[PDB]
Amino acid sequence: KGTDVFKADSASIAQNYTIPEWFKDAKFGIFIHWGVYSVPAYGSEWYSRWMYKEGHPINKYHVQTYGPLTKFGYKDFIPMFKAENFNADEWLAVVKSSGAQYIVPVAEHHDGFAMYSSTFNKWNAVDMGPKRDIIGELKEATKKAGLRFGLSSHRCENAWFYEYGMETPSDVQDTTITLYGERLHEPEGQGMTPYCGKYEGSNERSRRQFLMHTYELIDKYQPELIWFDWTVGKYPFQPTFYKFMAYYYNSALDWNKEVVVNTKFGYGDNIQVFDIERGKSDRIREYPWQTDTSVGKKSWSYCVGEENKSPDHIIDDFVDIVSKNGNLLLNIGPKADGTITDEQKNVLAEIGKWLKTNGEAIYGSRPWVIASEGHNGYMTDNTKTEYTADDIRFTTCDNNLYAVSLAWTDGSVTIKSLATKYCRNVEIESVEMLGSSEKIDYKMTDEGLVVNFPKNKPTEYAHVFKIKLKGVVVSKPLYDKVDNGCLITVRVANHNAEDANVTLKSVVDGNEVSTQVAVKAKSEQWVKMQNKDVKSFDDMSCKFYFNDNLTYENEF
Ligand SMILES: [Ca+2]
Repeated sequence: KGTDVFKADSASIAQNYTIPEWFKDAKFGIFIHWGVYSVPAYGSEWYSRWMYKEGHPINKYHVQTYGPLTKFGYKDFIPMFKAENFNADEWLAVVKSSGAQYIVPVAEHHDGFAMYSSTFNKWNAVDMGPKRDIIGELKEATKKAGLRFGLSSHRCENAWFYEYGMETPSDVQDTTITLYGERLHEPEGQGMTPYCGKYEGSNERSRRQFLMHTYELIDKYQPELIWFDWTVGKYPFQPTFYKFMAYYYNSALDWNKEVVVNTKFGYGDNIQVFDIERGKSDRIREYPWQTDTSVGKKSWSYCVGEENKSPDHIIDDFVDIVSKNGNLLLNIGPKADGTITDEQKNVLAEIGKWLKTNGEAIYGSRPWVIASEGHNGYMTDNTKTEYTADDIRFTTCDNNLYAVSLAWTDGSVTIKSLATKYCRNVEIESVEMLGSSEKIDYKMTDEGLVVNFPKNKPTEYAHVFKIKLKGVVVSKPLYDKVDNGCLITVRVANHNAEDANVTLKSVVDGNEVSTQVAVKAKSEQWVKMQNKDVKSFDDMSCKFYFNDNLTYENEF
């Protein structure tokens, strides 16, 4: 007791918190959406909300399949949630087989039902349904498997999730049933915004219970990561959430473990790990981030008739995410009895076999100077576009450069990011394809590093060239509009064994800014510059120089 480095405010957290290296090193986790919503097997965690909305397809489905809302409520699925085939060790063997490094079971979704040993919430999996501590058994299994344990909380939305049950006859109108939460209106605001309009989305009781909920998860299971759904960022909840963050980060100091909080918006990108959709951006993000997707094409939780995705598209996206400083949190949805389907076991096993061969380029890597090259919205056709071998993503680790082609070719590729205009004194020492015993034939040209693919595929899906090089490389510059000027961003990598001095020069509309940078041996860094007196960002004339060699000019 006594540890109080962190106070429940933003400036205190930012003063003392750093995103841990294990998260950056890990890259890949498995999300497991499993709960009472698995029983109807409709494929929606929002079953509990829409079943009470008169006329909604789920409402109509429920009334015919299970009965009127006054006789069969969401709570009445819970006795059926027996989980006769749940086995935590079996789950962890599937997770471990994927090559993932952490696991994120759902500790509590929006529906009010705790999947763990809760003291205040009598709607829990120890007392009801499975009659076991699902989260506790998964924590023990994860320790034995040698992975890191996280979990997700979606309880904040329980404050309003059952609001439609008050508008039509149903058991939600019996306000003594606490599973159904505060029955408030959903907060206003579209998408990821802290604005809530005239409905706060929480109240005093739900805020206090959120602290009881997160405190007991922290105290009982000491998770290394806690993921939260989107409404914890609405303005009225932020004081409560900062109290949670301080308690979690202070506890973690005592545990001698560094921890991660995920949120979708509302909090600084340095005091937590953003969990965000993948943009259209090719850019490397400065801070580590996470993005989530399901193995199922249709759903996250289990539904009959699910069509699962192919390992190829998942792996291609995974590599793209990793090249841009992201982690992939990939979801499986077990059946209500606790069985992970053969199809999803197979997808995870294929990813794991890919990582067995190619993981050197993934685990522990960091973004290079630039994440991607190659050709890769509103199309009024089905174009059937796929990646080609010329679509390349980059990572670096231990001064090695990994160039990952997202498809195969019988010919060659030319790595354009190693074109001579980006390079000073670059010499290639070796090139190999991970998993290949064949010697790679390659040649440096002015246009880049030409690399001939070997004869046999070591793996499907994506193919890694490991490149050992010396020299200094700069990325192509990025331009961002600032008032009366422009911000220029590059990354520089010194692959030499000795420190290097580099000069960058941005000449925009005749205004010249220069910076000299000492880049430590076998290291890389962001460099930002700013040109002034730019009348028009769209009409600007731009030249960028790397040690007085022209790297870029907006020629077209
Ligand atoms: Ca591919």
